[PDB]
Amino acid sequence: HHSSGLVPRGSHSGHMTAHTLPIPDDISTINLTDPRTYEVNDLSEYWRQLRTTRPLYWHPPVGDAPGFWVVSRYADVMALYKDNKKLTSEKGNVLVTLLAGGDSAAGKMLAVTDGAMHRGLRNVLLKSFSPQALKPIVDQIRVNTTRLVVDAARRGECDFAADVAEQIPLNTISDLLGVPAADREFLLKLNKSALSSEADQSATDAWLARNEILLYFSELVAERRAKPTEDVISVLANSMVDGKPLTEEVIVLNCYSLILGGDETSRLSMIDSVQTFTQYPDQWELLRDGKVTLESATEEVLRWATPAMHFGRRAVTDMELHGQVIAAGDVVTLWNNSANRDEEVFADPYAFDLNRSPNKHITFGYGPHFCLGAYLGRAEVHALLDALRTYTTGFEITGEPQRIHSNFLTGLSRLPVRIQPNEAAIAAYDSDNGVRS
Ligand code: HEM
Repeated sequence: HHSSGLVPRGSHSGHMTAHTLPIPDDISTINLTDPRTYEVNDLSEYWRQLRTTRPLYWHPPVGDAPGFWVVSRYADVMALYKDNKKLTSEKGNVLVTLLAGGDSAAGKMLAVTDGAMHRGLRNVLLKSFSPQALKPIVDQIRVNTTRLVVDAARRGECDFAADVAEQIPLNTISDLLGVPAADREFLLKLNKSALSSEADQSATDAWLARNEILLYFSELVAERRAKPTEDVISVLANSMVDGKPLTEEVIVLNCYSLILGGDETSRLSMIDSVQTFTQYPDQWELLRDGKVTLESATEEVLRWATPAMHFGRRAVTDMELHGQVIAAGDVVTLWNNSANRDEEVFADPYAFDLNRSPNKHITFGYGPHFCLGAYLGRAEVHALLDALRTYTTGFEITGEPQRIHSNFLTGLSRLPVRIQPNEAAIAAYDSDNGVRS
């Protein structure tokens, strides 16, 4: 097929804002560094061509940027994530930094640090991220998510992104950091301008906002040194690693990295689930009516959404893969989106199947840098699915969804929907007789 429908033909809604996308088959015509590529193409045939004929692919130089390896198979993606000896994240872990020749947070922030410092940081954070420790946070995810979904169902017409998804990950992360309730709005506005969101003034506002967030975290550090708590900021502030306390910069940058890593990806996954349910209403029905577990459904939403399309590395030494040499210094990119559609691992990979088993998707990565927040990411999706299945009977697209613009992340920033409330469920929620969520 030359083209594909953006909106599946079986969709229950969204048909009035459907558009077709080309399905490119000529590898040479695709520039992976261009964010527009991901919005103007259905890359399904492209990734299949790479997996089957060029599993290690040298993407050419674009502009002043170097070429880079593209790794498309699940087995190879998994194998390369595992190796932080011959590969490093210390020159950046995504295209923008990799192609720039580095990341100024290298050696300090988890995602761009390897060796003893990386293990030391992960080690200091282990207790904080245990399911036992995260129980109060998970409890509050349920309460918060239920409240948002109920309120949205009550109103009918909303933007699922702004009215539900936006208002969950930063609260989760704020709980985790120990950010006071009073500062969460304050923090929310900074985070929004710190990511893009466009021009000169937008780029200027982004770096200013990031700088203000680090300053604020620096203030909380100073408080937690004077008066320790059990939150992540305190843990980082009061820890030592290999005989030394962490520098102010290291603590603040890793606090921030929880927002960087957890906020947008969690939102994108949740937003994706709603669009996907309108596209595959049979799957929605299975979820709503209790015919698949939340656990199984959560994993398939994660595999389907794969919001972080790629992560990358740089070769420390020469390595061989597929009868080819990756040279010391070469950029290497690992495509999770392709891995999560690899038919060699996932039967019928373009089938959205809530009861999919097995489902060892690679949405959270693998190896030493495996997503620090994976348990929380899953809990947010799990809580959303539970809220949707309990308090709504269904929902429809009521306007055109808007894509984010990235060569790294993929998904929606806006999703206009009308939600059909489960009236009986909401009545019991509202009832004055002692049961909420
Ligand atoms: C569905 C949502 C999420 C997705 C798709 C996602 C994806 C990923 C992936 C693929 C990695 C590995 C990066 C690499 O190898 O370079 C990663 C790392 C990381 N994630 Fe997530 N993540 C999610 C949620 C979260 C949340 C909620 C948090 C915060 C609590 C978080 C914090 C981090 C941190 C700090 C790292 C770096 C860990 C390290 O380098 O050792 N993530 N994430």
